[PDB]
Amino acid sequence: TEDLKKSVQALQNTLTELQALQLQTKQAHWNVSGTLWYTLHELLQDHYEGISKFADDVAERQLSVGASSDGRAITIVAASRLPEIPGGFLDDAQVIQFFTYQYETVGQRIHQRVGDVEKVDPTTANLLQEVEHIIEKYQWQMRAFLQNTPTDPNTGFDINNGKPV
Amino acid sequence: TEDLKKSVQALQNTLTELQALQLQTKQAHWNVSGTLWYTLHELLQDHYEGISKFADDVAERQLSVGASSDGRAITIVAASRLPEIPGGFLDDAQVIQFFTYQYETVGQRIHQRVGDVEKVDPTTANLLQEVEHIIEKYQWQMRAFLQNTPTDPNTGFDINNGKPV
Amino acid sequence: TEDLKKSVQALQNTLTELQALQLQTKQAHWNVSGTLWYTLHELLQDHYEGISKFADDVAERQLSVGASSDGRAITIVAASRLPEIPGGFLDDAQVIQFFTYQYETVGQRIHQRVGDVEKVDPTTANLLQEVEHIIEKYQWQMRAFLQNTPTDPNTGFDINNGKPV
Amino acid sequence: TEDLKKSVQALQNTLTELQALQLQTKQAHWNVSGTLWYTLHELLQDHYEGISKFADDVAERQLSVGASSDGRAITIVAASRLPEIPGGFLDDAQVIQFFTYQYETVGQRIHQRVGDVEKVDPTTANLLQEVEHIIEKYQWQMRAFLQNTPTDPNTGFDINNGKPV
Amino acid sequence: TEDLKKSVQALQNTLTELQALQLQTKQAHWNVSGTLWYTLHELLQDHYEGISKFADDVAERQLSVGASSDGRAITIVAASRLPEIPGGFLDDAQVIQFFTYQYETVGQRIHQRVGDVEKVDPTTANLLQEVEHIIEKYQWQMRAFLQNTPTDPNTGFDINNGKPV
Amino acid sequence: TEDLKKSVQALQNTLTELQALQLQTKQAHWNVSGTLWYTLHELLQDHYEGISKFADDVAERQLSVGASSDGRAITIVAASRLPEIPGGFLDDAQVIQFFTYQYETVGQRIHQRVGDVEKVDPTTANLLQEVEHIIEKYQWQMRAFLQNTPTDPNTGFDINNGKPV
Amino acid sequence: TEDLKKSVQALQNTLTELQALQLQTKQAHWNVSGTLWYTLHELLQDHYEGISKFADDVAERQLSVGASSDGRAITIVAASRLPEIPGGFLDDAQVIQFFTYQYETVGQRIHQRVGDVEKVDPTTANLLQEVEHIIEKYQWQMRAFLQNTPTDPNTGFDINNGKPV
Amino acid sequence: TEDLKKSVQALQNTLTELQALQLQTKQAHWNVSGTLWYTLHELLQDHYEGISKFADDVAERQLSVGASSDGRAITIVAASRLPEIPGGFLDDAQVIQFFTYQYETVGQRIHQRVGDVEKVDPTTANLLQEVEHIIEKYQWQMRAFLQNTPTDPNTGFDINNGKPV
Amino acid sequence: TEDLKKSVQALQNTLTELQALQLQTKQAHWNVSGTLWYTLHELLQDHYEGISKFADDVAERQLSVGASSDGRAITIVAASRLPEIPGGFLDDAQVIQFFTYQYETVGQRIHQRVGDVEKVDPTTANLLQEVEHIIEKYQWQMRAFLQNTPTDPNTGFDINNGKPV
Amino acid sequence: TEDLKKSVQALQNTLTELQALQLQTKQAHWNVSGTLWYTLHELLQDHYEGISKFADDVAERQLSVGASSDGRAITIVAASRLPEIPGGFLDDAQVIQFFTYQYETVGQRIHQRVGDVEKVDPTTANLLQEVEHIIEKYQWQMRAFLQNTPTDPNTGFDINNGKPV
Amino acid sequence: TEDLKKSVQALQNTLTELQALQLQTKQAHWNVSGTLWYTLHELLQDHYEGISKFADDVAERQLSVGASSDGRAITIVAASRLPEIPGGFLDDAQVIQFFTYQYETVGQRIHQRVGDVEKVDPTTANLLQEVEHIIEKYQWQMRAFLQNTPTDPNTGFDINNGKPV
Amino acid sequence: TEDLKKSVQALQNTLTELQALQLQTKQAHWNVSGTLWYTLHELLQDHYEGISKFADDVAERQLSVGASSDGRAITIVAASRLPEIPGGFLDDAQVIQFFTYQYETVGQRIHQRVGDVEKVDPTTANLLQEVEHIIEKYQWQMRAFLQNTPTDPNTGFDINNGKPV
Ligand SMILES: [Ca+2]
Ligand SMILES: [Ca+2]
Ligand SMILES: [Ca+2]
Ligand SMILES: [Ca+2]
Ligand SMILES: [Ca+2]
Ligand SMILES: [Ca+2]
Ligand SMILES: [Ca+2]
Ligand SMILES: [Ca+2]
Ligand SMILES: [Ca+2]
Ligand SMILES: [Ca+2]
Ligand SMILES: [Ca+2]
Ligand SMILES: [Ca+2]
Ligand SMILES: [Ca+2]
Ligand SMILES: [Ca+2]
Ligand SMILES: [Ca+2]
Ligand SMILES: [Ca+2]
Ligand SMILES: [Ca+2]
Ligand SMILES: [Ca+2]
Ligand SMILES: [Ca+2]
Ligand SMILES: [Ca+2]
Ligand SMILES: [Ca+2]
Ligand SMILES: [Ca+2]
Ligand SMILES: [Ca+2]
Ligand SMILES: [Ca+2]
Ligand SMILES: [Fe+3]
Ligand SMILES: [Fe+3]
Ligand SMILES: [Fe+3]
Ligand SMILES: [Fe+3]
Ligand SMILES: [Fe+3]
Ligand SMILES: [Fe+3]
Ligand SMILES: [Fe+3]
Ligand SMILES: [Fe+3]
Ligand SMILES: [Fe+3]
Ligand SMILES: [Fe+3]
Ligand SMILES: [Fe+3]
Ligand SMILES: [Fe+3]
Ligand SMILES: [Fe+3]
Ligand SMILES: [Fe+3]
Ligand SMILES: [Fe+3]
Ligand SMILES: [Fe+3]
Ligand SMILES: [Fe+3]
Ligand SMILES: [Fe+3]
Ligand SMILES: [Fe+3]
Ligand SMILES: [Fe+3]
Ligand SMILES: [Fe+3]
Ligand SMILES: [Fe+3]
Ligand SMILES: [Fe+3]
Ligand SMILES: [Fe+3]
Ligand SMILES: [Fe+3]
Ligand SMILES: [Fe+3]
Ligand SMILES: [Fe+3]
Ligand SMILES: [Fe+3]
Ligand SMILES: [Fe+3]
Ligand SMILES: [Fe+3]
Ligand SMILES: [Fe+3]
Ligand SMILES: [Fe+3]
Repeated sequence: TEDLKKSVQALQNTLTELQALQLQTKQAHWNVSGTLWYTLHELLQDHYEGISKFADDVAERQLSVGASSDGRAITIVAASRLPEIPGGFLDDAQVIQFFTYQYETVGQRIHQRVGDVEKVDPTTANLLQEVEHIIEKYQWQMRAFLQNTPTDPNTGFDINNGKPV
Repeated sequence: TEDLKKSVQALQNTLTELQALQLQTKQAHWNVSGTLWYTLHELLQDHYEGISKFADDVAERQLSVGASSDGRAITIVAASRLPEIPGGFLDDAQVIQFFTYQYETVGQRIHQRVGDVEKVDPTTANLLQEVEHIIEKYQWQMRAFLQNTPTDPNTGFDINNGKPV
Repeated sequence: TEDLKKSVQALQNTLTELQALQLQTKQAHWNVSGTLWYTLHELLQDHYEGISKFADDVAERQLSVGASSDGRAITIVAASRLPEIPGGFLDDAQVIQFFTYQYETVGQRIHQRVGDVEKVDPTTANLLQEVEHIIEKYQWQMRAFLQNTPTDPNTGFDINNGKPV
Repeated sequence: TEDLKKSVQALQNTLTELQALQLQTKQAHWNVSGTLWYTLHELLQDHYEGISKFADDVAERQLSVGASSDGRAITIVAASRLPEIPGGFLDDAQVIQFFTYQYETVGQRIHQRVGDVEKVDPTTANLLQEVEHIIEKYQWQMRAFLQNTPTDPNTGFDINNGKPV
Repeated sequence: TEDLKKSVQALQNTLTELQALQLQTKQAHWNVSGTLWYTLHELLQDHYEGISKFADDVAERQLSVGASSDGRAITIVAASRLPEIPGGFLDDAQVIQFFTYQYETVGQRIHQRVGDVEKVDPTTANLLQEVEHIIEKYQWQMRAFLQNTPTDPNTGFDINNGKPV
Repeated sequence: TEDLKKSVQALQNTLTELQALQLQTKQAHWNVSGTLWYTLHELLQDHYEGISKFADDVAERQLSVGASSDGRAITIVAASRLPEIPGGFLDDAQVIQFFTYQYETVGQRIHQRVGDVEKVDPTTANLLQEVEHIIEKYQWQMRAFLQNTPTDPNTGFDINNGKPV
Repeated sequence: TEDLKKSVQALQNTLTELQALQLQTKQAHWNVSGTLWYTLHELLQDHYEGISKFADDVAERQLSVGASSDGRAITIVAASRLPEIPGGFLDDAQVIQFFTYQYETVGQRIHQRVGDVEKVDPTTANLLQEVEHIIEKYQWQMRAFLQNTPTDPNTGFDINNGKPV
Repeated sequence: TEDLKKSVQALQNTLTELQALQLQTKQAHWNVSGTLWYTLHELLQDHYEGISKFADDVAERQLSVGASSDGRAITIVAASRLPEIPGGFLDDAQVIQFFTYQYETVGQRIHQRVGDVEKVDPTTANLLQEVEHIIEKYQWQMRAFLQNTPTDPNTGFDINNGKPV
Repeated sequence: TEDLKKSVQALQNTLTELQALQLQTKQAHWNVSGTLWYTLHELLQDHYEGISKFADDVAERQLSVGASSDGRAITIVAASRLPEIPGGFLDDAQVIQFFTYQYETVGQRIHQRVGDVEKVDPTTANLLQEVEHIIEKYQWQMRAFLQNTPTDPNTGFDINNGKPV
Repeated sequence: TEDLKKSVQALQNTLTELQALQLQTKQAHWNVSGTLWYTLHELLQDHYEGISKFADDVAERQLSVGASSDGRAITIVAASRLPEIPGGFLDDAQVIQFFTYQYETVGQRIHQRVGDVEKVDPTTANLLQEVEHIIEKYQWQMRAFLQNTPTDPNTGFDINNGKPV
Repeated sequence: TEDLKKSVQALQNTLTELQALQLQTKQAHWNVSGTLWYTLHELLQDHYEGISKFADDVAERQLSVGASSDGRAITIVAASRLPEIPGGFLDDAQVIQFFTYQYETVGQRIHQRVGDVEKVDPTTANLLQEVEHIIEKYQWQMRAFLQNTPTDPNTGFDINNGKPV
Repeated sequence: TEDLKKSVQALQNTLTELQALQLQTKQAHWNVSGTLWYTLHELLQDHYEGISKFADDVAERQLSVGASSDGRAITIVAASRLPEIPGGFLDDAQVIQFFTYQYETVGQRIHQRVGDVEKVDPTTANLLQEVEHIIEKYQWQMRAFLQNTPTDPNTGFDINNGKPV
């Protein structure tokens, strides 16, 4: 009977993480500030759209394997497992640092769910692989702002008041 | 100095209410069940899209009058003022009853914010009028399922196991 | 000289009937109530669009055969030949019953106009056949809500307060 | 209790006037004749589309504030308050004169409804302002054919058989 | 064996007439002059597109009933049966007069072909009815510039140097 | 040599099942009757389109691994393994019951084919997982009409003449 | 009472023939081989789309005149009246030969149904004429690959291993 | 008589300010230089499009209330009331500073015009509120590049040669 | 060093002339009056769009050859070389006369710039040829309203109060 | 005065050649037969569209330099200078041979017109270069069917009854 | 540490193979000759687009797992492992033979990479499965030109100068 | 005979340079890092698309003048004449510096080819002018990141670790 239970756990846990990212990307989209604010405003809206699409796919896969989906605000708050994004005006370097970490953590967790369910539910595993793909792409897109190169360490001093990020 | 403060209060309070409706319409979209489940699945997705558009407009009007916007999950939970939507599978008659009440309550509250800010911030008042317009349309769209007519009281007995809703 | 006169009579009579259906479908679209209100709201808007397209085609065919077209409100009222749709909130079962009858009556009348003009004006007859096609499709779409089947008479008791429609 | 009553009166009266304009613009579209017939055929179809959109918005605002909407042909005829458009072939100069007057009269009446309801129903007032905007634009578009200029009074003699319009 | 022969004759004769109209509408589109030049430039391009579509449909119906289609320039010139459009700059009133006559003549000829083939080839008759429909609409669109009305004979004096057309 | 043979068997068996569903969804689309007829008409057309897309993908994957694809009507009839849909007018409750069962059975069979071929042909397994995903979504969409909830068992009595489905 | 019976017979017989062509064109689309395989792959997909559209129109015309439509696989097999398309890889010359014959036979049969029903049901006759039009166009499109010309008999030897087709 | 005069003054003054912004945003779009040049190139083109749309709406509202609109270059130069944008290559930090100030000043002036005309011309007031909305959004979009945050003052030193902006 | 200088002079001079035409076409679009007002309203908006596109292309070609572009309002006023368009309501005949002259003058000037730069900067010459093409097309489109024909001198008396233009 | 005369001669001569190609490509499109009939049907429709676009551009450039354009059928026949395309069914190899020659001849003639007018009318020369570009591309597209390669002379024996083309 | 190393090796090796196919399909697209040149021109452009899409996806998956991507021309040349496509004009039969082999070889190599990485990186394995799917489809599309059938071996003699391919 | 030879040399040399830029822009798109990585990612994709379009146009112009086109990877490597882009992660300042130089060099070389061929092949010269236009625009778009202004030298210190670029 832990067939359905394992699939549900992986889908529901991924759903809540995506919804948390939905609210955080949108929050950063509105409030990000600094040299890169508009670049990140646009980039975060793209991430928001991709995350939102997969949140709907994950929720409906849960209904498809026969379980209701819990997307309520109390459930997002109850099932954090990750830091909250600060309120107020948000600096561009802070947004980059925040999602570099958040996307990496979410991607790692999905990666393990994939292995957990691939035996009993390869079609769910397939969907979670597609979520992992996009979250890891988004992680790269945040990582690349500070990626070291042969000619420049890209410390971020220029977007962080002269101090490395 | 309560110029900005009055506008911010009206915008932020509306923003949180819209985000609460975002999560509730999406929750009902996934989990609604019964004779009208597909009708409501489609209708709730339309509401979700309209609510989501105005949530972004409200948040950016707040940035435009010079204040950050708080769209975090903890803030949605902290600033409820309305019932939560039940978890689990949701009956069509329950969804109709829930949003008939929720949209009416949200619309009434926006209606009062409009009067509060129209003197100091008519452009914000204009945006909140547009939000009120759509929320009240959505209220009608839920109300109409049970609207009494000369030939039929439309008690809802047929979607509520033989009992009036 | 009754060449033009026969064509004009068939086109003008069809034009007025289409315009009457335009106003009735739109009236039902706004005011329909009950379990099927949203289903019928959507369906009636589709009918409205198809009826409106053919009303313009019929009027311009009348101009093309050399006669002015009378689409005035007084002419719609003067040339009824069919019941009026009730005012006020309209029950879903009442809307279905109303258009099941109205579309059947309009279709039968167009069907006879086709035979009347096919000899002297086959191109007008061709247009009226296309109108008959769509009106008869719409009749089916209303009829199907109450169509008897081997497993269920579909009396409509569920959308008509427990009583067969 | 005259809250709803004042809003309903303003919405319903505007709805009937828009529907009257719907039928008149379409009638003029089919039957207009003369040098400017095609120019006006195209222009009147644009007006028809804008008027039709606002007729639906007005009717659904009426449902949104809790009242049924009366869009029946008998109601258009009963609630005239304006001249009827002539039947038969219509001269271009006659169409221009007719709508120059009709749009001005309708716009003035909406303008007063706006003031009547802005206190109790600013969101309805907002919609009626948008209707007033388009009707007054359309009035200009008809007025401009005969607008006096420094170099030419534009009497219309050229579209009215040598006589000023 | 005169089954195919009757269909071919009707299709080929219609094809050549459409191709003649193709070249004449395009010629008038480029060279028309006067007050209505731009109105007619646009209108004639619309006619050109509709005529061109039916020319392809007629030619392929001929291939479908098993005969090659002759759309060569020498065949258009050889099979005139109608006046040629003048070269040089063309006055707006001259273009209106020309196509009022040409479309009427072409429409009458198609009308008779329809009756000739409807017994042996109703599907070809159906296509020729659709051609007749559009040609007669185009005739109206040219006729309407000079259509007499109760208030104005619309003699065309204003587009023809003070003289009735 | 049973590499190709195992892949072919899984692809061909899935192809025939999809084609059977193609014809059954289309049959139900035309003939469904009752309160939910239009809801199901629309929903079944969506299913038809998704099933049709995957039928083409499955057939071309079979050609891609080097085998011809058998999509003939005799093969659909020969390779049933599932009930036939009744002829005649079909009740809405009967359609829901029929596809709830059919989609579940087809999904289970695809699920096992996935495991059978994932070792020798993971790319075919990947395609069959995508088919399983959509069939299981469609199963949910039919299941949800009768899904039990805390407030309502949703027996279907209202769409099945007073009797539970 | 043989009014409905004659229309039903013509519509149902045409429906089954179209559905048979649906499956055969799709089968040929997947499996066709040789020099012209890709040309025919594309062409057959176009035919498939046109045939599929008319199959839906025919089925819904049957519902519109008040009869259920039988589109089940057993009915396609039971009501053959035409050869089956071979299974396995299909040569380009074989596909051309097959549909040249099949489309001609189907077109001839529809042609007679048109005459049978035109008196009692001209609107159905109109639809069947449109089906005949497209089937006869498709016949030409297959015929043209082997059409004799003054300079070349087009025997097909080049697509049929040196032997005339 | 100062009804029209007050509306005209508010519309014309807004029109000239929008046209001045049109030319300045386009000038900055072409000539902006530095780290943010491409970000601002894109952003300024978006502003240009929104400003251009409202310039046309304002001018046509002026025609709609019965007055000609003055959009000539001499009038833009004559009615400055704001600094001119420098010629030559423009630094990104200079563009941000320039429009942060310009949009704030224009927004404040429109805000007062709204109050001036809302009594006599609420529909004009409504349009000017929509202009104020977009100008204030654009002000935020320029302001955000230098917005102070808890972790970073965003002095702009990085886009202004090491010196705070 | 007069390589860049010759290209810059030709590009900048063309840019200013296009921007002057931008403002003049838009001014005429809003204020044109008389029989042809709507025809010219539409035509002038098309010209405005084409002129605006080439203004951006010319400005960016200037940046591409390494020089900043001066599109400021003071520069348009300073670099007139052509008459200003009158303010106030503008008669249709006056607009036609104005742009007939203005487009001819601008086209002639561009024509000479092309020859000046074709040796040192053929790619700039290529762009200026494309500008010349469109300006000369627009000149024709204004010229054609008064173009003499064999049957009618088209004096414009009908759009100019009985007097030749 | 031979400025205009040289431009007119080059434009008019090109216009007539394009119109001749219009009719010939369309004739070949309908009547082409053989193995490549459908390939050429599609390709010739693409050529037809490109040729038709440039025919309109050439004619309007003629109006733009101040001369009427002669696109009449008699002028196409009078100004041949090239062979006529045969009537009747046309073999694929014959169509390829025909346009290989025709496009080469037309391209060579345009090429010389370009040099003739480039001094006095570089903008016309620019347009004729664009026509030459497309005609020479089309020549390649016909040439390539018989282009010799290291491994195959591509004699065309397979599309020409065993004989080299 | 060979986690990343195994994924990188599989992604980079696939990337280089796709880029090699990009250049080869484009080369064949331009230079292919013979009876099938246009068929292959079109087909190869479709392959080019699909290959190009997956090349970008593979490169960005490499960035997503934390490694730079090497898409330089020297790397394509250095990492051949497959024959080069001949220069000069290319015969249709040669292109078919070339890609039949090349796509098969590339597909086999991707197939093995999938198994190599599926344990440590199932999301990368998922992407490589999608690449394998399209490459194997393209292989079929080239294979089908010479696929043996019961009625015809399809030796290719007709596209290869009388000799089997 | 050096007619074709001069055109071929100019086209082929331009083709190879464009293909080299294709691979370099795509390489920079994937691997660029630092503050401007996303700005350049987007900008480089736009350049890639424009370069790719002109590469196809240049190759097909070569086929149109009768010569095969060499777009093979070995030819790109053999015909360098320009530096290679570094492998590995690429800093934003390095990408800007690289393409500022590369686009300038390519543009200068095309500029000379234009003069070389304009006499014998003005249509090829026309195409190469269009390539020069876009390459020089792209050069500006890279140059502008470091363009000196009156208020800021834009040394790039902020994107290059504190050191001028
Ligand atoms: Ca770093
Ligand atoms: Ca910062
Ligand atoms: Ca009730
Ligand atoms: Ca229920
Ligand atoms: Ca019943
Ligand atoms: Ca009811
Ligand atoms: Ca006047
Ligand atoms: Ca008149
Ligand atoms: Ca008259
Ligand atoms: Ca005239
Ligand atoms: Ca149940
Ligand atoms: Ca039922
Ligand atoms: Ca033959
Ligand atoms: Ca063969
Ligand atoms: Ca700051
Ligand atoms: Ca700077
Ligand atoms: Ca004149
Ligand atoms: Ca005038
Ligand atoms: Ca050869
Ligand atoms: Ca042949
Ligand atoms: Ca073979
Ligand atoms: Ca060959
Ligand atoms: Ca610098
Ligand atoms: Ca850097
Ligand atoms: Fe959903
Ligand atoms: Fe999988
Ligand atoms: Fe936003
Ligand atoms: Fe307001
Ligand atoms: Fe508003
Ligand atoms: Fe508004
Ligand atoms: Fe119309
Ligand atoms: Fe007919
Ligand atoms: Fe018909
Ligand atoms: Fe028809
Ligand atoms: Fe509506
Ligand atoms: Fe308001
Ligand atoms: Fe065609
Ligand atoms: Fe018929
Ligand atoms: Fe397919
Ligand atoms: Fe997989
Ligand atoms: Fe259907
Ligand atoms: Fe008929
Ligand atoms: Fe405008
Ligand atoms: Fe307002
Ligand atoms: Fe630009
Ligand atoms: Fe040039
Ligand atoms: Fe044109
Ligand atoms: Fe040139
Ligand atoms: Fe050019
Ligand atoms: Fe060009
Ligand atoms: Fe990319
Ligand atoms: Fe997988
Ligand atoms: Fe997958
Ligand atoms: Fe997938
Ligand atoms: Fe290409
Ligand atoms: Fe040139």
